[PDB]
Parts: sequence; structure tokens; C-alpha cells
Amino acid sequence: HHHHHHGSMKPYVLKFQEIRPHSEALVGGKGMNLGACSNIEGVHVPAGFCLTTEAYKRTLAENNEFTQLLQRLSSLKTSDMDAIREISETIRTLIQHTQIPSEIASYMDATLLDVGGYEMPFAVRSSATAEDLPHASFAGQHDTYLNIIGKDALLQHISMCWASLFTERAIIYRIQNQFDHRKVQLAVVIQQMISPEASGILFTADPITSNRKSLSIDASFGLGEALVSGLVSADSYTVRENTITNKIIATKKLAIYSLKEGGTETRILEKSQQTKQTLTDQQIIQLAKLGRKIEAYFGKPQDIEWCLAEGAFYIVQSRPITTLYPIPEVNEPGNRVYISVAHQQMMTDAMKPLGLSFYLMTTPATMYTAGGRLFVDITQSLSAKVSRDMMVNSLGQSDPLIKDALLTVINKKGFLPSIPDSSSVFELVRNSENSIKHLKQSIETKSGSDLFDFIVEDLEELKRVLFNPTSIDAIMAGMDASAWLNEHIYQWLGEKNVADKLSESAPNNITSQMYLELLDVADVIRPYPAVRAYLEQTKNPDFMNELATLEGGAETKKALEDYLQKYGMRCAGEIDLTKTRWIENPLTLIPLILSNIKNFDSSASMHKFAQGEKEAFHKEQEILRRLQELPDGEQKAMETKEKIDILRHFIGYREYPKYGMINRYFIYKLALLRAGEQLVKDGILQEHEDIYFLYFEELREVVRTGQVDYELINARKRDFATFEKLTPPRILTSDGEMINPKDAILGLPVSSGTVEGRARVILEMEKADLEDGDILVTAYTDPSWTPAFVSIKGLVTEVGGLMTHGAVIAREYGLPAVVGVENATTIIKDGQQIRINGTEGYIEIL
Ligand SMILES: Nc1ncnc2c1ncn2[C@@H]1O[C@H](COP(=O)(O)OP(=O)(O)NP(=O)(O)O)[C@@H](O)[C@H]1O
Ligand SMILES: [Mg+2]
Repeated sequence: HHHHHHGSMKPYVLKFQEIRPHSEALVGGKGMNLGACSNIEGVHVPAGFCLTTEAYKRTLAENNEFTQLLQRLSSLKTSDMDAIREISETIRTLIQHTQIPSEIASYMDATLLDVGGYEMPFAVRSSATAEDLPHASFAGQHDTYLNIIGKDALLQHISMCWASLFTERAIIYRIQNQFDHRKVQLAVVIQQMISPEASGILFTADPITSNRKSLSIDASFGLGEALVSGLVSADSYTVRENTITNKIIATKKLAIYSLKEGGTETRILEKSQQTKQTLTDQQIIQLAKLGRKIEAYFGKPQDIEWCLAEGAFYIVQSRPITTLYPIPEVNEPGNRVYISVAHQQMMTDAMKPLGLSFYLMTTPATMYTAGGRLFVDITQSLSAKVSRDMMVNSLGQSDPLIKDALLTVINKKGFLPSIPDSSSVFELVRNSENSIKHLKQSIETKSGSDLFDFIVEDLEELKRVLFNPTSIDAIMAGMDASAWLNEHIYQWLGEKNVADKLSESAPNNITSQMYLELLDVADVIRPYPAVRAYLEQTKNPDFMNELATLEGGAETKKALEDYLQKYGMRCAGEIDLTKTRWIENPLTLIPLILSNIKNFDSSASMHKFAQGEKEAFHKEQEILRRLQELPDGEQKAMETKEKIDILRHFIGYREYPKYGMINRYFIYKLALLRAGEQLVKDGILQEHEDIYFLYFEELREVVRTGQVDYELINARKRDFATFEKLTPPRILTSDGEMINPKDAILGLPVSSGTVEGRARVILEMEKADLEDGDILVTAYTDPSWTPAFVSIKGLVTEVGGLMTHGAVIAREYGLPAVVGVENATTIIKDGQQIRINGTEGYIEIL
């Protein structure tokens, strides 16, 4: 060219106004956001630029002594603490003694005089990146410096940032997340200092409850680094719509202010000062409005660092929130309530797409996907009361826990507004059996696009042989018999849930049959301490063909085979066709077999059954005998006995169709895996199990026309990954909402629950001794301990703010935790014990 070939080159420095798109690979997370954050309208971002990773690659990843070391480090694992300490020290000093090329240090001078210049104070903040992984975060992993003035001192701190990438805490963090050193770079953000009166964090969701329609703020006096620092406390405001709706005022006894000549000092605050409302209600709203605008520009809930300097609000960071369980896209207006069928089905593992397709294509009810799990919209049932109660009463009986969640929805106020005959069961089960035998024979000849065209046929046959109106009547005949028997025997004899005792050892229960038989398997293994020792050890998926080697077992094998012919097609999570079955990987069955042996006596199929009967039959006559001791006596007892006979006749079939169903699933799954196997051979698919991420139709027209789209597939995996980390509610809300005095020390709730245990740790975290089954109490908490505390059941800290470290991490690990307590380190003497709860903010003595 005509640009002097000047011209296909990576730059060294980029202004927030220059930063291009998806150059995250140049300026990293914090930077790419700062950039985009500038280009917003009505938002004041300070100015600055980024030291591009080129500067890091050229200065430090192109040093032989450097690379030699990083190689020496790629050797270690977390178990090796000292080597890490040492190598870290060494690597770290090499960086603070590796000067920056005069070339680069001159670009900086050039830009930095535009922002400008070397007499003004700057912020040196480190934004990092992981190659070919733009959705990785280093939140709170590296250093940052406030108020750096001067060239000599700017270069000193750019180097201390790069160094902050090699701290044990940072290193160890990459080991655990398997990010690779040498694959992580650092951009450095050089930004104008703001001397603010007040600074803090803001979330455009609620941290607890993911409301999405309520914004929460954390504010304090002074510079922000203090709040993120761990001590001082903060002020917490919550804003819904344009109304302030909570104000927790804290005791901010510290603040951090700039020095005229660089650096930062910490001031105690005059007592009158420490209880002041650090924003004024006009500013709280004026601020919330901002957070809302930003969120609108990005299209997702954001995490924001802000500054208050002479009225004015400056945005100095933005981020997305990563911890939100998503919301189904239901195109139906108003406030809606979704109920998790995950929790009903007792699964609440994420489900891959192929599996989700199948659950969907067999029910005719209308369900939604969110977060990789399934939900049912139940909003209309809740309108008409004749049906509301008609609902909550049904759940109230099964899924009782689901109901409680439901009821809290019911009064948020602001939110809303015959019996087939005895030949039946038999016939029903037979034809399911026979249907499954044709299906078996029929699919092994099918292939290609036929095979798909095939199982579309069968999904109707399935619905037809498994969900007749005879079958359903049969299912309901048993269940309705329980309802009747439970309340009517409440109202006459005053004994609840009698239907459970009357149901015991009832015939034809397909699942209950299964568990008995796996008791016998266990029973075969007890005579032979050889086997049980083996099974206990083996992590071999074919441990099975290594069974006849030892005769101590080896009968063990003919046992397992018989059991795996009648049940190998089930697994915890059967409803996802994609999940691995028992007959597929027999190792997944071992632990039960083992746990039966530990916890049951031999021959317990024999006894537990019998004592099931005898007790359901002596509870049958205890009822009836007691009934005819009252008015209309003979007619009530007469009345119930038909009901019991209905109960035991149908109750076991309740369980059959799901078995009939996943039985066909498994047959599909296998023919569906031949197709995949074939596709790989043909060259279209990398792995044969790379179909679990296509829905049925998506898949079906890949075997018709052999074309696939792999960053569909890869986003699918990337996302299935993101949702496994997530734990579905019993009730999800159109607004993202997640549903389900005693000499007391008040605090900030922060994180929901209740636990009990141990004492305070001062704590020399550096030389810290912890212990299982215990609550924690320091006063300062910061990321330094993030990678240290799994063992905890609950947290309590002096410092406050619900978006402190204590909060956000206790909220992910699922611990209940209260912060902001007055003098917890003191006032909870001698590391003793305690009971805390976090749905409200209190703490007490046991
Ligand atoms: N130019 C600036 N002027 C004033 N305060 C600033 C400026 N830049 C950053 N801050 C604040 O000073 C601190 C800078 O630390 P920073 O590393 O950027 O955030 P962090 O939480 O400590 N680490 P990270 O999780 O990577 O963002 C935060 O409290 C910011 O709110
Ligand atoms: Mg930050």
C-alpha cells in the first residue's frame, strides 16, 4: 500500500475509543469492556488506553530465561507448595528487572500525553486474557495500582502488574481451572484517576434471588480499592423500579484517599461520619438509572464499579453477571410462574439437547427449556381459584416441598393476578412387552435416513401402547384411591398418610421389584471376600470379564448379567436419553451393590417384602376394626375396603409406563449411536457422541444431507458446561426469580440457609488451621482466601457489603452467611460454636 504496509501489524497501545471488536485477545476482559463502555451515550468513563498484550509478548514471553521457567512451572501441581512459592518469587523478580523496550515505552509517552500527561495521576489496572477462551474470567486474580504519577513510576507498575500474573494465588488458580500458563497474557489498562467522594459496586439484578427487576448497590466513602480491599464496610441500597426499597446503613469507619504526590492513604473517620448515608436518595436513584442504561446497551445484567466526584457518576468498569439461572423465552405477556419438572422428576442435572428433544417429543404438554432443564408454565392454573387450590392441593401431597415455594408466590400480591377392569393391568403390561420385542427386531435392519424416519413412527406407537386412556385410567385409579384413603382416614381416625403403610409390598411395582433383585446380587457377593475387595477397587469399565478369574465371585457375573437384562437400561437420570446406562457402564452400579452389603443383612429381599405385607395387612385390619366402632361404622369400614383393594391393585402399575418408556429410549439410543458411529466413518462427525448436542430434527437432516455446523455444536457444549454449574429452582419466575429475637445479633443477610459448628479464626490464613464441620468468622475477607474454604458450612464477618468477597463466594458455595456484624470477632468468644441463618441476618449462641 498506500499505508506503507504499516499495515497488518498488532499495535502496542489502544485508546478506549480505538478498541475494536472481539480484540479481547489484545486488551483482555476488563479492557474490551472499558472500550465498549466508553462508546455508550450519557455515560462518563474516564479516559485511558490499554497496554496491549503485544507489549507483554514482546517484552516477556520472548525471553528465553522466562520460557525456561514457565516450563519448569508447568511441571508442578498444587500439592507442591514450596516449589510454587520459590518459583514464583523467582519468576516475579525476573519481571521487575526486565526493562521495557524503548520502542514501546515511547508509544506510551505519546498516548499518555493525550490523556495527559506525566504530571497527572493514573490508574494501572491489569486486564488479562486466556487464548481461545474469551469467556474466562480472572476476577480478583491480579494486582492493580491507584494514583501512579510519573513515567519512571508508570513503568515500574506496568511491570508489577505482569508480575501479579505469577503470584501463588494466581498460579494455583490456573492449575485448578487447567488454564495453561504461557497461554495467559496481560494487558495493562492505564486510566485517569478520579478522586471520588464515594465509590462502590452495583448489580442490575439482585444478588440473592436474581430478581432482574431490582437493582442493588454497595456504597462507601473514598476510593474503591478499600471496599474490594476487605475492610471497610459499606452501605447497601436496593432499588425496585424507581423506588428505593431498603436502606442498610453501615458503620464505615475507614476511607481511602489520594495523595497529591502519588499513592494512597487510609483515614479513620470521625464518628459522626461513620453512620452517614453515603449516597443521598436522589443520587441512589440517579445512579440506578445509569446501571439500567448500561444493562440495556449490553443486553444482559451487568456488574459495575462506579465513582462519585462532585455530583458526577463515573463508570470505571463493567462486566456481565455469570451466576444467573436463565429464563425461558415464553412469548406470553405478564407475570408468569414456571415450575421445575426437574425437581418433580428428581433429576435437576442439566440435560443435553438430544435428551431434551425426546422428553419433549413424547409428552403433549407444553414445556419450556431454561438452563438445560425443563419447566412447566402454570400461570393460568393460578388465576381461577377453583383451580389454584385445585392445584396447590395436588402438589401439597407429592412434591410437598414444591408447594411451599409455590405458596410464597401466591401471596407476593404485587405479582398476580370410573376404572378399567382387572384384566387391564395385565393386558397393558403384556402389549408393552410385545411392542418392545418388535421394536427390538425391527430396528436392527433399519439405517440411514430411514432409521430416523423409523423412530418418528415409533414415538406414536410408544404413546399408543404406553399412554392409552385405559393405561391412564389405571394409573389414576390407584393414585385417586390414595387421596381418598388419606383424608377420609384423617377425618375419622385422625391418622395422616395412612396410604403409605397400606401400600407396602404391593404387587407389580416395577421399580420396587428391581430394588429387591439388586439386594440378591449383593447377597451373592457376601460369601466371597475376594470379589467385594475387587469391585471396591476397580475403576475398569470391563471389570466384568475379569470376574471369572476369581471364583470368590464369578457367580457374581451370572448374577449381574441376569439383572442387567431386566434392568440394565436404567440409570440415575434415565429421562435424558443421552445419559449413560447401567448396562452401558456397569461400573455405575457397583456403589449400590456395595452400599447394600454395608447396610443390609443377607436375605432382606425375603424379609423386607414379607414384613411389608404383614404390616400393611395388620394396618388394614387395625383401621377397619377401629372404624366400625363409630357412627355409620359398618358403612365407612365397608367404604374403605374397596378403596384399599383399588389401591393395591393399581398402585404398582403407577411405575410401569416410565419403565416402558425409557426401555424404548434405550433401543433408540443405540440405533441412534450406530448412525453416529457411521457418520464418523463417513467423515462428517469428529466423535460419535457429538450428537448429544443436536436436537432431533437438527440431527435428522444431517443424515439426509451430510452437513453440520460445529459452532452451533460448540456453543451448545460451551453452554451445557455453563449449566451444570447451575442449580434450578423449584419455581422460576418470568422475572428470573428463584423460589426455594433469641438474644440475637443483627447483621446483613447476604446468603440463605442455617448451619452450626465451630469458632473464629483471626486468622493467620497464611498459617491457618481449619477443620471440618465449622462456621468461619474473620473481619476482612478478600479473594486471597477464595481457594481455601470448601470445608466451611457458614460464614460471618465483621466487614459488610453484600457484594463483598465473603458474600459472592459464600453465595456460590451455597453456605448461609451473614456479614456486617458489629464486633463478631470479639463478642463470639473463644472459638466455640454458634447457629447462623442467612435468609434473615442473625447469629446466636449455642
Ligand atoms: N481511574 C480510577 N479512578 C478511581 N478509582 C478507580 C479507577 N480505576 C479503578 N478504580 C477503583 O479502584 C479499584 C481498582 O481495582 P480493580 O482491579 O480495577 O478492580 P478489582 O476488583 O480490585 N480487580 P478485578 O476483579 O480484576 O476488577 C476498584 O475499586 C475501582 O472501583
Ligand atoms: Mg474491579
